[PDB]
Amino acid sequence: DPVYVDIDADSAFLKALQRAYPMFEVEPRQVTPNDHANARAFSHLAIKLIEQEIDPDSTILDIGSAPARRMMSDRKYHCVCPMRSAEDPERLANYARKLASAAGKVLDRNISGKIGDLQAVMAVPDTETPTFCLHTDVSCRQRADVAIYQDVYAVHAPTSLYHQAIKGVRLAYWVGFDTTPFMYNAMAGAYPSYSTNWADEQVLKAKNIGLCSTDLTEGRRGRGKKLEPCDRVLFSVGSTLYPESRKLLKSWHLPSVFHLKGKLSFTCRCDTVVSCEGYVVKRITMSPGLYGKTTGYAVTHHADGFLMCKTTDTVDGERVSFSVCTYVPATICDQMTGILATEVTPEDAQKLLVGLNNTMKNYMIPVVAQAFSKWAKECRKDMEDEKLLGVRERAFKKQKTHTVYKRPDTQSIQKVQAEFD
Amino acid sequence: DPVYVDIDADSAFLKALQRAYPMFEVEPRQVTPNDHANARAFSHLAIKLIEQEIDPDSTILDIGSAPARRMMSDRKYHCVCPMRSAEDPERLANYARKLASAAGKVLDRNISGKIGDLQAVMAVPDTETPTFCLHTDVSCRQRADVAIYQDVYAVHAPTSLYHQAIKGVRLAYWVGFDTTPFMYNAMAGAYPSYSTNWADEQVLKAKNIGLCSTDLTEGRRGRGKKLEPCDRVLFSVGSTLYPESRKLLKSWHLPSVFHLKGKLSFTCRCDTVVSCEGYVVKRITMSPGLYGKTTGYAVTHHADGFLMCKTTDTVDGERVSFSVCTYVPATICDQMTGILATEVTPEDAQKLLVGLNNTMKNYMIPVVAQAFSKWAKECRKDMEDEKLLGVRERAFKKQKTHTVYKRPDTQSIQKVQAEFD
Amino acid sequence: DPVYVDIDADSAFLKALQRAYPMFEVEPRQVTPNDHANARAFSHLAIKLIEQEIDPDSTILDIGSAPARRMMSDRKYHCVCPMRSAEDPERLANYARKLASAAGKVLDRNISGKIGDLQAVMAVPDTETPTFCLHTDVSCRQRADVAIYQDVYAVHAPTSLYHQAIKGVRLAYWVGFDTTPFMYNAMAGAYPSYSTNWADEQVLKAKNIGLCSTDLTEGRRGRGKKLEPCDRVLFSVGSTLYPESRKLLKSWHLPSVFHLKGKLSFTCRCDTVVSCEGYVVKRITMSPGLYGKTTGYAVTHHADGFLMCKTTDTVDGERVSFSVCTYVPATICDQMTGILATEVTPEDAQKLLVGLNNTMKNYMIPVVAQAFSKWAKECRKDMEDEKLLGVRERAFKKQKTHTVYKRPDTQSIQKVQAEFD
Ligand SMILES: Nc1ncnc2c1ncn2[C@H]1[C@H](O)[C@H](O)[C@@H](CCO)[C@H]1F
Ligand SMILES: Nc1ncnc2c1ncn2[C@H]1[C@H](O)[C@H](O)[C@@H](CCO)[C@H]1F
Ligand SMILES: Nc1ncnc2c1ncn2[C@H]1[C@H](O)[C@H](O)[C@@H](CCO)[C@H]1F
Ligand SMILES: [Zn+2]
Ligand SMILES: [Zn+2]
Ligand SMILES: [Zn+2]
Repeated sequence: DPVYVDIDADSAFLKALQRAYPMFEVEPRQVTPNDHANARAFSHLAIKLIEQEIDPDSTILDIGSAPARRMMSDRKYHCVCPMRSAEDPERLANYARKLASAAGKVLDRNISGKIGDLQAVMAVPDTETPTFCLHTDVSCRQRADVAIYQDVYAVHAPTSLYHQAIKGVRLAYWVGFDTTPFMYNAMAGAYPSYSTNWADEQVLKAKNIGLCSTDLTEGRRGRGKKLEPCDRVLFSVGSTLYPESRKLLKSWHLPSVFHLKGKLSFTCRCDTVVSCEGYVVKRITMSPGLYGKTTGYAVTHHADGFLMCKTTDTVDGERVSFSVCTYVPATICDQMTGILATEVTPEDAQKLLVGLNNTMKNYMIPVVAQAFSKWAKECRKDMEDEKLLGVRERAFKKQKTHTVYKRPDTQSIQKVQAEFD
Repeated sequence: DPVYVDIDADSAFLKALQRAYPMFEVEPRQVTPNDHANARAFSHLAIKLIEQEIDPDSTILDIGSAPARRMMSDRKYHCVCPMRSAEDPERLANYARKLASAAGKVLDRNISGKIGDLQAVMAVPDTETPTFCLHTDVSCRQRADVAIYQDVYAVHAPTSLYHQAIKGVRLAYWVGFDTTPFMYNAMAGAYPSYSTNWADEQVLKAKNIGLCSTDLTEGRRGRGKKLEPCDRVLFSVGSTLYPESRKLLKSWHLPSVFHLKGKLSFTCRCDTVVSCEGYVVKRITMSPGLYGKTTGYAVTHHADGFLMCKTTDTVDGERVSFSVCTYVPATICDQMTGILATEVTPEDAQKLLVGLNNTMKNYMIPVVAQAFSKWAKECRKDMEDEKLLGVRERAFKKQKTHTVYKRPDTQSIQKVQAEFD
Repeated sequence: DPVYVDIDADSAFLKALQRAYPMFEVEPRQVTPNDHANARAFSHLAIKLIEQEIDPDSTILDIGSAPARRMMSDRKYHCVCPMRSAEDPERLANYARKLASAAGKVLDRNISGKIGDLQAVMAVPDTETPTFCLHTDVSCRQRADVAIYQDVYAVHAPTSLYHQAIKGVRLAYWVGFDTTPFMYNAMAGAYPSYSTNWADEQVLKAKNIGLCSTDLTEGRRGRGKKLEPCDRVLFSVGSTLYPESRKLLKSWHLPSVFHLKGKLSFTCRCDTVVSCEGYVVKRITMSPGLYGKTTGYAVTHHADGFLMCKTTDTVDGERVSFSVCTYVPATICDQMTGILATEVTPEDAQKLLVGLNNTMKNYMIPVVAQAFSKWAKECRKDMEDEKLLGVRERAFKKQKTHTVYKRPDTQSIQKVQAEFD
């Protein structure tokens, strides 16, 4: 009955897992000293929840899979395993090793069939076996009714979803990182509960962000003028590095209702079912035919505080300014309500935050204090420039905005595309 | 005997549930981590109350129903299920699945008849079966005596009620959100006990309201003049989005006595039986014949504090002012009586509110403090401009009103339409 | 033996109920969450007292009755049920259903006779059956000796009483609200122990009275001169609305002795037997013949404090002043004796009242404090303008009066009509 996860006994993330999954029993059982082990415990319970809420005796597609994970299970998967990354060959060899190491020791599974299918694929590399193939997502012809995505970021969501819509798939799941920081178009950020930092390529030589490296210098006295976000972004999960693109990340921020109308037509809905400090599980349902109208709005609910603030740093010796975003626990946000009524200095806020705090990591405190200090001043400036009801005075002047703060129990709303052809 | 609801064990809404339903035993039994789970516990007890106060062996219509909810019951429903929203095909598929999954396992119900009726409707899509149809509310011809509305907002109340009265229906129920904030014509608002925020479309790019998103900017130096509420409004319940219209929302704020006089004539009454921090249950009775006179007044009783105040914000860079409304618990209102005798500053009120408060959510405190501070000053200004009894001095000057505060144990009264033809 | 009433266990009105009815033992038994449930508990024991003090084997008329209340009793009633209100058909339908639901289950009653009488009335709608009719109070010809009025406000008392005087009735009862506030000609008022507020029609758009609604505004720079009470008044009991007229309310404030002399002559007396914070029971005795002389004075005894004060408010943007009346508990009045010796400001009075107070509802405190502060100043002004014994100095000047305060153990006396022809 209890589910064993690879976390230390006295870890504060266990209660977060409890609140996120209040239908399983969780017990810590540490084996290896993995430095990014919190993500595995979430993706570990996510698949169990999906299987516990899916109908039995159904065929399940798997886009970009590792077949060793789906070998000791009891459902009929079909693994789509192309060779496009440098880390695939050892995955295939590992699958082969564990297939050979249980030839007759385990018989409750379909090991013999899997071995035969793998040998058939090795023989002719164009066959479509029940449980394995060497195609991409838009070329596999194995018909099914369920599709699952796990840490898949390099596919374009509309085209991918449309290419399983025409194959009898009526339900899809997507587990991954929150897409919200890239809808706000920030330059760098962190997911401090999973030891993950991401940064744009043009700020890799900064000084005081979570992913950078600089040098010592004395200061020289010897065109650009445009410092704006670009497509290429670098992710660091623990010590593992992943390059990503902004367009494909943004393409998965789907509205509540949309239409896929090419040759065959479908009406699709997107809902968020599980959310934990950066990880989200999204369920998508599809049905043929053009049903009612679409608005084009995407909504995000905030259970914790979300901050995005301006900061000044030194990149390769040159002083510049750009935006950084982060997550803040709800308890600290609730306990900071009284102080933010007045105007406070960044160092006083820093001392107060250190006094209250460990609940949050210490390397993010100095920027949170500055964001709070700048927010409290803009609130006061808004309060002292009262206007009249229902009238605008006008060319009209615009004001400064250096902080965006989303408190818990609030919602963000953005305009996106809803008509895909 | 105890009713099991999907809420956490230590939830403060439980005692409010008892205060609202003092005829059932309530026990918390958490299953899923739903972020808007408080609505289900209210709509869950409401149906039991309706059934426990309705005569047995009666046929019940259901406008805009989900047949899966009324499958394991023991009363004769008739579900009107048109296909007008994108989420209807999944409801029909789920109904089919739960009908097929209990073919012979359960026999206490009318499962065989329901399956046969569904197959008959699938055969000819114009039939009128005892328990199911594919018609609109004004086109179904199944005669009955009771009608129920659940979270129905897109119908015009007089026409819908008139098309139900000519079919033998003498009693109707309506469960939903309070219509009072739209009678005051507010711009945005919240229902903080159910994690719901609503806003007008023209203020979606604000900064500090509960449903908005903005950007960072420096400030540019580069017609409108009319900022007034419009028809289209957006609702967010947890993370689910609903577009609504102001006219159809206001159409359900019915007076105590009204007349429906077309070809046949009816006299109708409207009464409120259950109210809980935003949810209301309304009972409507109808009788043939034009009986006595009508006044045209609608009355709302306040068990908790209601506030509507002016505020200044920045929308898309431009500084503007508009009105926001909210609900306040009764205990805080009672404990703030002494302080409001004198003139107080917003920050002192903020600190006092933080000291007393969690009972209320923290993101609404700063606007409540400002509303209280502005109300206390207008009271003092009224006290120092004493007039004479029974005489008006006159063109007459109007005064400023920036806050409307309805304390508990008070009533609001509005003028509405009472003659419908 | 115990009388079960629908109130919460820990309610302060219970001890007042015992103080008012020290011949019954009362136990609270909550079933429904009625928001105006206190008046039902008073009207419930009122009928018990009336029946326990009336001779057995007597016929009782019932003016404007609901026959469902008098169905499971053991005395011979005769219900006068005209069809003048929009809520009467539902009462008749409920009576029919309750008669049909006990055809043979209960036989201790006269159910068969009642059913037969109802069927006979439905057959010919001019018959006069022992227990039912479709006439008014001045058209029923069923002779009796006792009449009862319950929450009847739309009849003119002299004509009504005369039309049962000529029919052998020698004793009548009247249960309802206190008529005293309308003899003082106030503009608005409250009955805070029963969650009831009433207002004149010309002040429905005020701001801080208990029954009003206003809007937000900025203030414009753009005949009347007469703001006086009018006939039409609106009552709100919980959330139920009732319109009444001032004349018919005042007509029930009867003197201690009066004469009804038309064709036959009668001498009548009026006495108050039960009084509780706004609800009164009046007993009227009638006798043939013109007996001794009349004075024409009506007296009211105050067991609690009664206040009437001037106040300044804003109606539809215009600043005006008018009078408001209310009831105050005796304990607070007794504990305020020491403070009122000197001249006090409204702020100090408000703070003291909050300190002593919950015993009284918080929304009425600010006007009570102002009334006390204004009364204390007029007392001192009277004290410092001493006159000579038995001499008036005179045209004579009039002084200001802004507060009327009737302390407990005092009596009000008014001049009314006593000769009715
Ligand atoms: N067009 C594609 N169709 C299917 N799978 C694809 C595609 N491109 C890359 N992949 C896989 C890669 O081989 C990685 O292994 C997987 C990363 C998840 O862990 C996944 F991204
Ligand atoms: N004119 C209509 N007559 C009957 N039902 C209608 C109508 N319009 C929409 N609906 C239904 C929709 O299909 C949604 O499912 C229901 C929402 C409640 O949950 C309900 F609104
Ligand atoms: N002239 C009348 N003679 C007798 N009854 C009358 C008369 N006018 C109205 N009524 C009744 C109405 O029908 C309401 O039901 C009753 C309200 C008390 O609850 C009562 F007011
Ligand atoms: Zn394949
Ligand atoms: Zn139908
Ligand atoms: Zn009669």
